[PDB]
Amino acid sequence: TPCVPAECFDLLVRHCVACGLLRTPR
Repeated sequence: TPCVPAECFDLLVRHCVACGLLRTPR
């Protein structure tokens, strides 16, 4: 039961966060 396509697991904060945390990926 990990994060979700919406939020990705970041190492900085060690948890799920809005994948990218920015507008438009690349």
